[PDB]
Formats: sequence, structure tokens, C-alpha cells
Amino acid sequence: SPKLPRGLRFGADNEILNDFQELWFPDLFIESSDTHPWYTLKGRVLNAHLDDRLPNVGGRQVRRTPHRVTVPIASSGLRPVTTVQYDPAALSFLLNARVDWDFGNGDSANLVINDFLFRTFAPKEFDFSNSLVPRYTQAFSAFNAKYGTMIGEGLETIKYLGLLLRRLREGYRAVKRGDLRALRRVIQSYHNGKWKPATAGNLWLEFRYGLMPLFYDIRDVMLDWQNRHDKIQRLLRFSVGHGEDYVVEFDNLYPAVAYFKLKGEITLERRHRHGISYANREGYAVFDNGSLRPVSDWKELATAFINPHEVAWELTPYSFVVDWFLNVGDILAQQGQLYHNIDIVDGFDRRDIRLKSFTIKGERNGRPVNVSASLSAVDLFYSRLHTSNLPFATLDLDTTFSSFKHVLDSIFLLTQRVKR
Repeated sequence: SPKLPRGLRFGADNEILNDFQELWFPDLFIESSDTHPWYTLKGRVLNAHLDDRLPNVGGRQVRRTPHRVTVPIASSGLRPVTTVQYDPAALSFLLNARVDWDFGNGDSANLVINDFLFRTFAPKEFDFSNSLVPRYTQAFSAFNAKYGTMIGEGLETIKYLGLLLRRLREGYRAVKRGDLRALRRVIQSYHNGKWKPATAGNLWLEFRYGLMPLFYDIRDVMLDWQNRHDKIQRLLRFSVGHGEDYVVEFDNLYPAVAYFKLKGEITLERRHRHGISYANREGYAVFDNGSLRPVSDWKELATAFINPHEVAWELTPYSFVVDWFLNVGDILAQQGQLYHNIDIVDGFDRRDIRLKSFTIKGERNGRPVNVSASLSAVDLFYSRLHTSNLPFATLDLDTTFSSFKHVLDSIFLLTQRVKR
């Protein structure tokens, strides 16, 4: 859509939304651009010093997708998968060879071929679903066993943040009430030695400095939670795949005016991988990236009470701490939605062809000839299509994480119950 890059699109209130029809079902253009139009011979053959520069094969024909760009799809959501295509009619390779031999009545040569390309049949069509769906199912059945302790351990952390925020609120409340007794009773728990001067009662100083042990406990937990939460969300991405070798033979290619014939075998790696993406079913369609906060925001909130030079204590303290509570709640609620309605939102079925090494054999008129060569691949196959269904999905994550959301929503309401 004009005014925007390929992958983006304006929303209902002119938001920066991913054009899913362009990312997932893009129009394919054919590229025939001759990438390596020349090749060189630089040596001697049968007492004829050659230093030529010759054209190699053309008619590249590569079906491929236009470069697009994306914005995130859930709260601290990674970017959605984009459908990609690079599908040649045939695989192209560049040969940098030294062919040399000395025999017969001055029937000698030693020449350097460079950037001479040839193509081979492309084995684009393969499916490894039979190797993948076992691996998928094994991953699903095993999941609750593997992470069950890790997940519940991260759950324990978030409940404990709730205890600290609760305790902090008791503290704040006492200041708002003016009850210095109760404030010092809250402070008292953090030092085993029970001391209380009362040289001059100052609620806000005693709050700010008295509750340092708590602010430290909070910081640590807050940061630990974020780290455990970000690890947990990664569990929703599931990827499985399998690779297999394949051999294609190239033969009777004559560089240098048919003085000699080369032949060989290339060992390819055909690989198939499949990914699936669990997230909030509501979230992906119209996720406003403007409503999304930076990761720095949470990390800053943890330390805000620690922040040595803070003007606001001296002149607008009630606002300062109430605002803090609201920002914290807000972020926790936003995370609460990430354990709410879990389904598969995105995923991919990618197959490609890589290059493992090769053998060259060079024969002249029936007679073997020494050949020493380097191979680099120009055109190889790669096809990654988006899919959002997977018949084999066993998991009911909603009930795995049901406990999580209840806690995050509980804490959120606690933070709303703070008053100026």
C-alpha cells in the first residue's frame, strides 16, 4: 500500500500493521538476470598460449518473492514468519579448476579455468513428513514432563512478586495514612536488630530509605521474572526437521573448445524443516505496536526506587509511586494476555538444498587427465511457505498456563487499588 513498504499496511486507526496477504501469499516474479556472464581460460594447451574470456550458459529462470518487512505480532512478540521463495529451474554452480597433464609427443597442457558455470537437474520435490511428525508428536507428549518443573518454578516467581508488591503497598498505605508506627513496623522486618530512634518523624525519608531492602528484593525478583517469562514464551515456538543427502551427477561439460571432457558428482543436502508458533489468538490480526512498551521500560521500573538522584521524592512523591504501580500493573496485564487464549497463530514449512563436496574426473579422448578444482554454488533451491494449521498438535497450553493468567490478573487489580 502506497506510503508504506511492502510488508506493512495501515490499520483502522492508521496503525503500522503487517499486510498478511503480502507476507504470506506474495506474488512471484521470475528473475532471469545472468549473474555470472563470463568465464576465463588462462594457460597453455598443445603449444597454444591461450588467454581467452568466454561466455557461459544463460537462461537463468528463478521464481522468487519480493523483499518485504514486518512489525511484531504479540506483546514482545517476535516477527511473523514470511513466505519466501527462491526456486530455480535448475541448480547453477561455478567451477574454478586447474586441469594439467603431460604425456605423448609434446601433448602437454596446464590451464586455469575460472568462473565457468554449469547447471544440474534440481531435485526440488521431496517431503520428509514421515521423519517430522514422529519428532513433532514426541515433542508434544514429552513437553509437560520436560518443562513442567521449569514452568511452575517461574510461576512461583511471579506469585512472589505479588507478595512483595503487596508488602510495598502496605508501606505506601501507611505513609498516605500518616501512621508512622505502622510504617516503622513494616521497615522493622528487614533488619533482625530491632532499632527505632524517633529523633524526628519524617515519613517520606523513612519510607524511601527504610524500605531499601524491599526495593532490592523487588528489583531482583522483577528482573528474574522477566528473564523466566521471556524463556517461557520461547517454549511456544516449536520447530522440527530432518535432512538427507542426495547425489546429482554432472557430465560431458567441455570448457576450452572441446579439448577435454569433465564429469563429476555433487553431493547435496536436501533438508526439510517445519515450525509452529503458539500465541494469543486475538493478538496477531491487529496488534498495535504503538501500544507495545519497550523492554527497557520494565527494566527501568525495577530500579526506579534505587535511582539515587530522583527529583520526584522531594516534590511529587504520591504521584511518583502511584504511577510506578500503574505502569507495573499495566505491563503485567499485557503479559497476562500471553497466557490467555493460546492457539497456533503462524508457522512454516521450509525445504531447501545446500551444497556438500563433489568429485571431478577429467578424461581426454579416452585417457584420464589430472584435474584440481573448486566449486561454489550460484543457484540453489529454497522454499519456505507459511502454514497456520498442524493436524498433529496435541497440546492444550491454555490449561498448562491457566494458573499463570489468574495470578497476573490478580496482581494487576492490586496495582489498580493503589490511590493518590
